[PDB]
Amino acid sequence: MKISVSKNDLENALRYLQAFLDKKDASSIASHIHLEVIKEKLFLKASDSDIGLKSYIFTQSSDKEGVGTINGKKFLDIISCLKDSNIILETKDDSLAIKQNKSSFKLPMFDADEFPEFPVIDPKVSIEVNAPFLVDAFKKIAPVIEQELAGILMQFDQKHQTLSVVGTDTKRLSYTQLEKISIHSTEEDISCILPKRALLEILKLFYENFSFKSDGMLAVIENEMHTFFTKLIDGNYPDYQKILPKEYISSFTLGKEEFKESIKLCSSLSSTIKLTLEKNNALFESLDSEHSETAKTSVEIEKGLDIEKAFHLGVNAKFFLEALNALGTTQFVLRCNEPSSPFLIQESLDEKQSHLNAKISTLMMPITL
Amino acid sequence: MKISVSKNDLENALRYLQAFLDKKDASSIASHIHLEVIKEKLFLKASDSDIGLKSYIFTQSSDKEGVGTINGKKFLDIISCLKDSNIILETKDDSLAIKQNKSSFKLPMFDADEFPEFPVIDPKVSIEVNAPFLVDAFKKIAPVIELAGILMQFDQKHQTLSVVGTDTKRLSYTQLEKISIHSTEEDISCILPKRALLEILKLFYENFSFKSDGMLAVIENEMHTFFTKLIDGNYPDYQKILPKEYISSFTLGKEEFKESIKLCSSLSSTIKLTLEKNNALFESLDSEHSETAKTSVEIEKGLDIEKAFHLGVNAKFFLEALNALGTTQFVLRCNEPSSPFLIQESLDEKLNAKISTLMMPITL
Ligand SMILES: O=C1Nc2ccc(Cl)cc2C1=O
Repeated sequence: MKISVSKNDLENALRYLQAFLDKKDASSIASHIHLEVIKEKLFLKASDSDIGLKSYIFTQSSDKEGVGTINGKKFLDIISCLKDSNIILETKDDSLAIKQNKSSFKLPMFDADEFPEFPVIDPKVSIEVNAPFLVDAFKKIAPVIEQELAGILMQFDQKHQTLSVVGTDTKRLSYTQLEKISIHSTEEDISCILPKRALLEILKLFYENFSFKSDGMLAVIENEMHTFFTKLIDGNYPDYQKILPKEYISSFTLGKEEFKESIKLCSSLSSTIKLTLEKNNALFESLDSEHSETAKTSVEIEKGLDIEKAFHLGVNAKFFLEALNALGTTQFVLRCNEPSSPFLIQESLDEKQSHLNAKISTLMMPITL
Repeated sequence: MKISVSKNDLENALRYLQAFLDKKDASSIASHIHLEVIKEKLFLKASDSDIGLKSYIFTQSSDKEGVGTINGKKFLDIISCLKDSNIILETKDDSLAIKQNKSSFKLPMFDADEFPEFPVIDPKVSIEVNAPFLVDAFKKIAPVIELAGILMQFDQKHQTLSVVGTDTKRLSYTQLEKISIHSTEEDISCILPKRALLEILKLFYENFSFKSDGMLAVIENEMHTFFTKLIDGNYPDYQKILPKEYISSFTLGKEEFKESIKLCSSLSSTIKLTLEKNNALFESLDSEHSETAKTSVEIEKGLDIEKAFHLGVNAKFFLEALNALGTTQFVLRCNEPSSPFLIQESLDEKLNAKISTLMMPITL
């Protein structure tokens, strides 16, 4: 192998690969990046049986094609320290030479045959995502997922052209339903579970104009510059639809940002808050605070709510905050039944259709008293 | 007690006090700040045997004077979540109420009598510092740190304050001149602990005073008084270590040298410098088998060398010695490759401090 490349492109490509390397054992091939020059491109790839990324960059020149490997951290450490000029990369037997002008590096390669093979799939399901809504869905739901519940659910119904995205731990549950989606599939209904680990990586890599394919065991995401894959978590996600209350007794439209501030404020002294809703006021009190410690605040509700009898509700503070951080609206709807039954946080006008973005609703279990 | 205060002012004061609290045990007074309203001021104080800080802010209203205590962390957590509005602080039993419009809080106070008294000194030495040179010296020497502190040695005769830090493999020092030292002995030496040095960097820039009996340092500006205990006796004479003369002295590019070193130190802790008439060459030294990093830069202004001077140097030490300099060039003063060498500013013989560093080389 012998080529010259741009430093900015090489660097950028290297930063994204870092997260796919087991960097601690530098004597394992799991710490190395796989290189290959075909035609006027350098392909860079880091992977294991479980997750992977393949990228490419273009060459200024390409005297000689071939394969190689290199420690990912070192290679990035060296490249990030260089000037903004061409880097000559060039194999010397079992070593990779890097060169830029007066600077000269040699690094040992491993056997490129040991590098795990980058899988190809026969998709059962495939979509083209040409807007931010899916990654918007991932980003807003991720916080509820603890690393089958250890992942995000993507549920495809071809019949109805809907993709459902759902996360949960024991205590809360966020979902969204992306309607009007061009689902190409070999069944009418199929469910993939992406690990949290992969979810996070997807957020760093993709936004819109990518394809998502799966064969029911691996997912492969792809755009012009990248191909990423992950193993799926085998199993059955619980039926989320079963858990949702059928109807809600009460439905309150409230100030997102006033509620965040008042919650953050009480939660300075507690993990849980007592919410009191009245006609024209909301009251927040610290709940599980120590003997002798107390926080209280309130906000005016100018457009009166429909109650006579004042509604009280114990909530976990962080959950409630995170449910409000998943909404794009200035106001939110709180839907409840009994103070000890689950309640729901969702956007103002959540039934309305959105082009660019996902609308996440969160169902939460309250705290007693 | 009972008062109102500006939120920003209070927040600011609480932030500086955080470092003087043991926060892990909320049930100990060490997690608390001492409060006191006298006149139109609120005094806040966090201290122990070892170190302490006392601050004040002005009150917007006063009403009842007295004293109190409060958990510092919880106080800062509460305050930083309020509007910019004025805040009422009012005792109420053995509890402090905090109030801002619709928001109100209560926190338990402890007995203000268990709080250690803030010490006063009969000063053996004292100086007024109306320029940033001292803190500049402190920031520059801190990275290299009896020898667990920074030395301040006052020579009343010569009107000089020497600041010295070392870890046995390198030594950094400055001698600050033309300093109006007031003391009652001839040559006094205070050793400040690292913890104290760090806190000082956060509090003081210029227009403060520094005073010490031979046991505590107290430092004081318009908003604050800080103290720390000194480290007890016998800082080695750094002057004993300095070479008398140096064989070679080379003026060299600081930034070219940093880059070339960072770059080589990607594969090792140590580097082989080679100097020639018109080039400097850098090579990773203790890199693992078959890893290699070389680079070089041109020296347009020829160095006085017949044949190549080789010197093994510790990459991070050499970097921090260059980071401690304020000039675009630096001077490297050398004897034999096996004996210590000196890094200092170009035009070091002369607002700021100029720190020189002496380092032990690496063999082969
Ligand atoms: O997120 C949730 N997980 C649950 C499991 C059982 C019941 Cl009854 C409610 C919930 C939630 O809100």
